[PDB]
Amino acid sequence: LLKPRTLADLIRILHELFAGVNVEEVQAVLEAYESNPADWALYAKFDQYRYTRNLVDQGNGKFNLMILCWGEGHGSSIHDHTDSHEFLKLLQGNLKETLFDWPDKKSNEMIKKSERTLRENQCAYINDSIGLHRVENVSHTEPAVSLHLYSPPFDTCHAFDQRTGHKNKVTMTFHSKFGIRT
Ligand SMILES: [Fe+3]
Repeated sequence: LLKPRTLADLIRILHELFAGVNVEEVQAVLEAYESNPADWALYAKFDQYRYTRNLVDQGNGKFNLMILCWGEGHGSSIHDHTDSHEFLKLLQGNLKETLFDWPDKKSNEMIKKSERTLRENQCAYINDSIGLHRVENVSHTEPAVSLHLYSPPFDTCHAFDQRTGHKNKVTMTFHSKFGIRT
């Protein structure tokens, strides 16, 4: 388990780690990579209206690695992770992560577990056993850029209505893949 000097090195180290996964080790190497905008500028493609997903690597099928670009005030739904893992690392700016419990079957306001602000180079980890979350760039002045690793890869998740706990299936949309607009 070595310090990744560049994004390219990080990806190689991740391929080795996923050749079989140890969550703590993945989190450790992600934290250890020091964000360098020169490494990831190609993928940092923004949209005026919502956050974007920019695929970086497909993990020899073991994981999806993508960079998400968040305009001021852009946020996600409250969502799950489709029986998979999500690791997220801040590359620039700040994101607020709000944790929620899984809702009961009754319609009810959703129950907010905790919140934290993630800052540059910090990470977070979530899975369905931990709960649900919402990720948002609450800044009025600064975009955020984050690095997200999903394993196994998945295309869809559920968004939850905070007022009721009811969920709707949604399909991930890609803004770009391998630097190319899609
Ligand atoms: Fe998530």
